Amino acid sequence: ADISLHHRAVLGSTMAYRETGRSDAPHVLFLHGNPTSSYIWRNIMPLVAPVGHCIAPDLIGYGQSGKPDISYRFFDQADYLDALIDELGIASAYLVAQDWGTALAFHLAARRPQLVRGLAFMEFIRPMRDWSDFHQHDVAQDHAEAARETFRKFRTPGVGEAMILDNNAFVERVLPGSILRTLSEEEMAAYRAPFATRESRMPTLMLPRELPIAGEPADVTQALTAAHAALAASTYPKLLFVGSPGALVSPAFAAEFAKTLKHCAVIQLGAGGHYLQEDHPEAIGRSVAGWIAGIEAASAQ
Amino acid sequence: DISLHHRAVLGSTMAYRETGRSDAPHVLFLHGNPTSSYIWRNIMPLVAPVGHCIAPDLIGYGQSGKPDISYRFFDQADYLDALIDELGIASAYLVAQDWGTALAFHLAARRPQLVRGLAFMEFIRPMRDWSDFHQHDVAEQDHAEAARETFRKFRTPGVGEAMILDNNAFVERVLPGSILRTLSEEEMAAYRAPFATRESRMPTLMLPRELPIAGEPADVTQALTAAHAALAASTYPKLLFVGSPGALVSPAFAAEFAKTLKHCAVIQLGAGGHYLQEDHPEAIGRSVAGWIAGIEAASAQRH
Ligand SMILES: [Cl-]
Ligand SMILES: [Cl-]
Ligand SMILES: [Cl-]
Ligand SMILES: [Cl-]
Repeated sequence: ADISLHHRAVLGSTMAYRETGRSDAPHVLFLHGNPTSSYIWRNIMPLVAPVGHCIAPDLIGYGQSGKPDISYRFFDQADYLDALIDELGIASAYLVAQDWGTALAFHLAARRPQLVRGLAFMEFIRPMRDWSDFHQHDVAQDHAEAARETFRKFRTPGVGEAMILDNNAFVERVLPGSILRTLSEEEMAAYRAPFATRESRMPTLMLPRELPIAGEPADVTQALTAAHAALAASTYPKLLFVGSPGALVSPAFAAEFAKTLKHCAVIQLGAGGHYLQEDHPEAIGRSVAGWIAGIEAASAQ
Repeated sequence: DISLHHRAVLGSTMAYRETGRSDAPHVLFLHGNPTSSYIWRNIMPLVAPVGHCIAPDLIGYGQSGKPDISYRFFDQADYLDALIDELGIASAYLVAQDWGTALAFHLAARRPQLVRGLAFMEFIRPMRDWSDFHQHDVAEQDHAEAARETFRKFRTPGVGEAMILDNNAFVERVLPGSILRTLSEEEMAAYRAPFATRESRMPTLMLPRELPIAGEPADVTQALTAAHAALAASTYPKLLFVGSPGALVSPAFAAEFAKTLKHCAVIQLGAGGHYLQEDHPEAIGRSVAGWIAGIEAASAQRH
C-alpha cells in the first residue's frame, strides 16, 4: 500500500514517479537506469521513508512516463528529469542512483551545485578511454568479455536494432543476466510492461549508444567528463556501494575512485551483478536511511 | 576478523571483542541481560569499515571475570567506566540494547562530551507501574502479561533465586523466548557458557531487581531519571531501532519518544522480540554503519 504512483505534465508529455515518506522530510530522488524504472527501488524506498520524502521518477520513455517522439539521447533524459524536478519544486535533495541514473545525478549536481545534500551511488558511468575499461576486472574475464561483446553489438548499426527493437534483448537478456537472484514472473512482467511494442524500446537502444566509450559519442563524453570533475570537487557526503566482482565498478576500482573524492565512504555489498537493488535492497535501503539521518543530525545544530 | 581481549580492571578482569581499523572513531557496543558481546557478532563486521568496534562483556558476563560483588547497576556502571578509561576511549558512538542502554544513558549523562552518537533499541526507562513494562495494543496480550508475571516472580524474594540461580530461567527461558528465530545448539551453548554454575547466575538475577519499576529501587530510578532528562536535552545524533509488537518499546511509543529528543530517527525493523540483534543483525549493522558514515562526512565538511 505504502508507495503511490503519480504523473506530472512536462515538456509536452508526462513524467511518472513513485512517492513515499513524510512530506516534510528532506527530498530523496531515486534515479534508475537502463532498462529499468522506479519499480527497481520498490524494496528500498520503504526503508528510507522514515527519513526522507522519497521520489523515484520513471525516465521519459521508461515505466509509466510518456513516450513522446524524441531522440531519447542522454541530454533528453536530463531535460525531462530537470522538468519534473522543477515542476515538483525540489530545490534540495539527496540523490540515490545507479547505471544511467548516476550519469544523470553527476550531471545534475554539476549544473546545480546547491541541490545535492548527499549522493548515494553504485555501478556508475564514467568516461571509458577504451573497451578494456568497460567491465574492467582482475578475477580469473569470460563474463567481462561477453558483456563487452553484447554492448559492441548494441552499438553496431542494424545489429543493435535487431537485438533491442526486434527482440527486446536489453530487458529480456541483459537485465536478468545482470542480477543474481531469480526474478519472479511478475517481476519480469513489470520490467517488460513498458516495452511491448518495437517502437517503445528505442530508449533502451539509445542509451548503450550514449555510453562514453573511446570518446564516442563526444557530447556525452565531454558532459560526463565535466560532471566527474565537479563530483571530484564537490563537498557533499557520498556513499558508494560496490558488489563483487563488479560490472562497471570493481571493489578495487571503487576503493581507488573514493580516494579521488571528498567524503565518500565505500560500502561493500558482497556478490552482485550490475543491478545491485534486486540483490541487496535491504543493505542499500538500511545504509542509505541511516546515512541520511546521520547527515541531517550532524548538519542541523 | 573479531578478536577477543582482556584487561585487568578494578578488582577483576574484563573481556571485550574488537574489530575495525584502530584509527576510525570508537564505536562501543553494549549488551544487556543475559547476553555478552557475542550478541554483536554479526553486527560489528558491518560497522568495522567505518569504526573501531569495541564490544565489552559486562562484569560477570561472557568472558569477563566473576568477582564476589553485588552485580547491581552501579557495579556494572563502575566496571564499564574503568574498562573505557583503561582503553583510553574519550570519544565514541554508542550502540546499545536492554541494560546496555541504561549504561549508555548513564554514561552519556555523566560524560556528555564522550558521545558522538547513540544507536539504541529496547531501552530501559523508569516505569511508573507494571502496565508500563511491555505495554502494547496488539490482541498477543497473553505474551505481555506473561512477561510481567515472569519479571514479578524474578523480583520476589526466594522465587527469583529458585527461577534463576537454581533453574537458570533468564538464560534458558527469557533469552530464547524473546528472539523470533530458533537459536542453533552452538548459539545457545555460547549464551549458556558463562552461566554453567549456580553461583555464576547471580548477575542475571540482580538486574531484573534493578529494573526501575514504581520507583523501586529508588536509587537506580533516580540515576535513570537524571539520565533520561539529559538524553532528552542532548544534541548528539540518535538512532532508535524498534521491533513489532515491542517488548520494552512499541512502535507507537518509539514515535512518541522520538518527539521528545533532538536528532533521533526511528528505524522500523518489523517483527521481532526484545533481543533485536538475533533477528535483525544486517539491518542494524547496515543502518549504524551508514549513520556513522553520514555523521563523519558532514562533520568533516563542517570542521
Ligand atoms: Cl537501475
Ligand atoms: Cl546502457
Ligand atoms: Cl543484549
Ligand atoms: Cl533484566
